[PDB]
Amino acid sequence: SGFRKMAFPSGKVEGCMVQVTCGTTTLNGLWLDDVVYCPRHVICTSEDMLNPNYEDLLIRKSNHNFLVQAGNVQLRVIGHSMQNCVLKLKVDTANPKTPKYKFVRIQPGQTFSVLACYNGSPSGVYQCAMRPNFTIKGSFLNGSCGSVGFNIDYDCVSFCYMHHMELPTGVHAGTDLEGNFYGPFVDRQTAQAAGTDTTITVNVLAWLYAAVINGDRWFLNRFTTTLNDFNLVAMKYNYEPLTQDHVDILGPLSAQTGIAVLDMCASLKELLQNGMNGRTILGSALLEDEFTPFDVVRQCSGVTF
Amino acid sequence: SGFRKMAFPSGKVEGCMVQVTCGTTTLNGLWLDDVVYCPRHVICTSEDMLNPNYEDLLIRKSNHNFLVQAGNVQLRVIGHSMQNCVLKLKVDTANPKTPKYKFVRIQPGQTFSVLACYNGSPSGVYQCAMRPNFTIKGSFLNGSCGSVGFNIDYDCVSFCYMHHMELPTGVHAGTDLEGNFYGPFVDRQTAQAAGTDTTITVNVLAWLYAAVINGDRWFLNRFTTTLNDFNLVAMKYNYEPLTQDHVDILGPLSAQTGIAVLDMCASLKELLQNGMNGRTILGSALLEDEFTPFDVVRQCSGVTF
Ligand SMILES: *C(=N)[C@@H]1C[C@H]2C[C@H](NC2=O)C(=O)NCC(C)(C)[C@H](NC(=O)OCc2ccccc2)C(=O)N2C[C@H]3[C@@H]([C@H]2C(=O)N1)C3(C)C
Ligand SMILES: *C(=N)[C@@H]1C[C@H]2C[C@H](NC2=O)C(=O)NCC(C)(C)[C@H](NC(=O)OCc2ccccc2)C(=O)N2C[C@H]3[C@@H]([C@H]2C(=O)N1)C3(C)C
Repeated sequence: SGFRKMAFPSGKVEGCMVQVTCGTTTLNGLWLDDVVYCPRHVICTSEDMLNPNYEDLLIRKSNHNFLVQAGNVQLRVIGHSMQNCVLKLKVDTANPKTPKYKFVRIQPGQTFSVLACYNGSPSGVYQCAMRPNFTIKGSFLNGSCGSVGFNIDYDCVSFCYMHHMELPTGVHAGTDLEGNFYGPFVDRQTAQAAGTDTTITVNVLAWLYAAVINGDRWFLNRFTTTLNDFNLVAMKYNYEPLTQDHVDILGPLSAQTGIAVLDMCASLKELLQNGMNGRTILGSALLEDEFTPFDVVRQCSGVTF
Repeated sequence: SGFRKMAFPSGKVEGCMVQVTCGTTTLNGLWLDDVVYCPRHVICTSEDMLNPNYEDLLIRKSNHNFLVQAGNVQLRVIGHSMQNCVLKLKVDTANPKTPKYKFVRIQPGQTFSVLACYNGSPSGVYQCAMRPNFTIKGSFLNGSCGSVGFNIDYDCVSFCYMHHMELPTGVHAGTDLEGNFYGPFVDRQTAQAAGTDTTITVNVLAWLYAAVINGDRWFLNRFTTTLNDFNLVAMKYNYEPLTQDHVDILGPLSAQTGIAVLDMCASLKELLQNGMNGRTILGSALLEDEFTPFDVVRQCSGVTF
């Protein structure tokens, strides 16, 4: 037993990380087959970043201006192109460590692992959620851009995130691997602000199911509710509305525990209205919303890759 | 910015994981050079585990009784021996993926990454502390034993933990890689209990320094204290006594922030006596003690491997 915020094993992604330098700017790239994907702001001077014209800036860049290094060894760049907010650098060598992979654009409320990198070298791994407001709560410094987020389904790596920037509240914005931002963010150093940080209601319920599976049971009550009744409470606390689709996704955890989703909603309602009275659930003194139903089942059943 | 519970990249360890079966029992092993290390209770029937005589049980086991599988391929066992609570299986092939490695017995209050495995296959990665009471708060199911804990110093993997068992409170006990338990635990299914779960005081202070570095500053106060004065408060709250050695280890974080360790102790004292008044620090509503000073510096400076 026990329940931890748990990342995917990072080895398959570590083998894809490279360093990309253009002029004096160095960040990370992802090497898959004969392509290196990296944030297009590698071509910018610090000054360019205030108001960049990326197409105009790219005119001045040739293949040889892109220095790509895989550990200690230089890759030869034989082509380049911009797709949305990412550059694709064609190199003369297919990455021999390329795993089975897909590009996916994840939905808000889904989780993924981040392999934080600097100079093409991995620093660490942690789990994040795509928040309803299309930000993530990461850990990123100067040089981290091009660090990616991913999921693994047995042998297949689904890349869903590439790191580009930080907003106030120290939250993080970036793109899918087609270079399209999550949310309304742009890759320019100008005032941008995150919207309301809504709580992922279905994830809080999944985590309450994890707590029950682990014998943390004190918050189970004698009450039930309805979707509409619960949602009137959700709304006051900036929780996402719960739908029948959410109830259906919680079906495995409801079946394993014998607790109806609406009974668990009645427990959640009491926790939102009364707080936790200085008690903990799975060692937390707040309600956790960065575990998906699938994360709880994966962790509680010991699914491997 | 941002501050996350962050594991080491797991790739170097993933390449060392194998499956070990003896009779009907399957667990994980660690393959380094031509040796596979695994928990000795692989040789036990469920019934044996109530009161095992490991030397007597091992008489009945030969090299061929140890089925070792590295992904899909069988390793040939050419020798076996018991060292404390681990078996060492000599195989006819040196692991071609062996990293630069050391075995270290960590001190209580130090952190490490766990690569949770089942059937020799990685499930996930998370960060743990060796708690003062010589347990860890992990996430382990049936089949997880032989999962290891480690640190990386640039290219060198320091293995410090091998998973053996679960105690009440759903906490975890195991050995160093010489097969010596942390704490007084034995590898027998008989009533054993964890001692008092003391808080790692130096780690809480390190995390308060991380919060300041991140602009979470509300808890800084107008007060200072002394070691002896602070420690009279520590003791009531089951905090480890703070020593000058702890103060010296916090020197980098004190110097970076300009906040004297004793001033931060005065802030900690107010938080212990008054609580957090429903406020958060780095998104937590409790004081976090599983980041070491070195973890905070590593994360806040972007150290790579
Ligand atoms: C990638 N290597 C880098 C990522 C990190 C820099 C650091 N945290 C990161 O995630 C950080 O301090 N980032 C904040 C700054 C100001 C540097 C901007 N953010 C930004 O401009 O957001 C809009 C804003 C502007 C002014 C005030 C408030 C909000 C930032 O992250 N970046 C500016 C520049 C690149 C990016 C960056 O440094 N990425 C791009 C957006 C092109
Ligand atoms: C390794 N494959 C396995 C690890 C896991 C089993 C699971 N969690 C684990 O970490 C679990 O439920 N473990 C608890 C049980 C009861 C199975 C024992 N713990 C134990 O005996 O602790 C002492 C105790 C006895 C009775 C009541 C209270 C405490 C346990 O973990 N194991 C029994 C047997 C191996 C180990 C195990 O299953 N490891 C060994 C200790 C030889």
